This record gives sequence, C-alpha cells and structure tokens, in this order.
Amino acid sequence: IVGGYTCGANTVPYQVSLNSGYHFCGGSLINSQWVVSAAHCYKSGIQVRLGEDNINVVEGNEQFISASKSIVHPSYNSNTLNNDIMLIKLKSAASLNSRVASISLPTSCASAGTQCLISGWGNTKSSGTSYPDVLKCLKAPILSDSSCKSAYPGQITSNMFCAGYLEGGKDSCQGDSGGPVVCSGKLQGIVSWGSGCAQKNKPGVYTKVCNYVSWIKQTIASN
Ligand SMILES: [Ca+2]
Repeated sequence: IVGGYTCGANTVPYQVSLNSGYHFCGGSLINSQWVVSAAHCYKSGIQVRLGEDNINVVEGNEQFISASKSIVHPSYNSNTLNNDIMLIKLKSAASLNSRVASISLPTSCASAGTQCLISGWGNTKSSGTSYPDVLKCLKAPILSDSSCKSAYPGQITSNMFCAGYLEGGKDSCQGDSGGPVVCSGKLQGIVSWGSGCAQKNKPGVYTKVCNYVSWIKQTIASN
C-alpha cells in the first residue's frame, strides 16, 4: 500500500496473509473454513496466516492453518487477469474471535464514488521498494467505469473496477494482491493489477466480487 496508514493491530480481522515460506499475497476470510484471494496468487504449499499484524513477529493472536485445497475460478485468464479470483479451503476451521473474523459477501454491486478500505503488507513505495512488517490501510473511492476504461483502454472487463486517485500517490501495490477491498462492510473487490503503483492516471484495478457470489456459494456448498 503506497500512501496509506498503519491500520492498527487486528482492526482488519478478515485480512489474511498467504505464506509459502514468506508472505506473498493477501486474502479475505469469508467464513471459518474459506479464504477468497486472487487467482494470480495461486501457489501450491500455501499456509494461511490469520490474526496477523507484524508478519515478522509472533505477537500472540495468530492462527497458522495450512490450505487443504485451492480452487482458481474456472474462467480465470492469467493474460488479461479476467476472473482473477480463487478460493482457498483451510485444513481445519479457524477459531473466530475479536481479532479473527469473517467478512460478508455482497448482495449488490458497489456504487462509483463509494469509499472503500484496501489493506495489505505490500510495497509502500511508487518508485523503489520498501515492505512494511505491519498491516497498512488505504481508503480509496471506486472510479466510474468510463474513467477506468479510459485509464486502461482495451483492458477492462465487466469483472473489474478501478479505485484510487488519478493524480497518483495513493494505491495498492505488489504484495497486496489478493487482499480485500471492503465497501459498506462487504467484500466488493480483490487487489488484482495496475500499471506500476500510485502513478498518475493509472489507478488500481480490482476483481469485482459481486459477480462471483453464486460461484463462491455453490463451490463452498460442494467442497
Ligand atoms: Ca505476527
């Protein structure tokens, strides 16, 4: 997250870290057994880390639970990032508590102009590199589809939305992928892609979770 703020330990209790020996992507806990992340975060060997604030210090509220199954969307296209969504099943159910909690899935799609909360342990620099240990947060508005398409001509599908600031300076970034975009208390987006981070005229692009609620619900009813 570039241009964000330190969230505060466990204030984003649905945020998970995906770990393969190291943090590599975010995700969102949707119930005690399942995480939603980006399909481009797929790896074998994933451990889900819940209750994290500093990902490099064991502070006392973590739950570390191996994935048993990952399910990339059936129509995921890694070239365009269309349908950039994955489900991860935990080997055992998390213990839900004040610091480890699920986020609701949406009923309706979020509205242009709505401010959402984006979070993660990704790079905090637009130019260069610096990875924070503690979770960072950013409030950012959903942009109109017309503005989004104009920023990325020939690249935006109806399964994507842009959010952020066209003047630059505030965005998600590498290492935030797969994490939550929460708007009116529901999971509306997944950190997916963008040209650079926090550059002018290049806002973040997010998987549009409201398009996937029927696939999520039938898949979790079935696995
Ligand atoms: Ca920790």
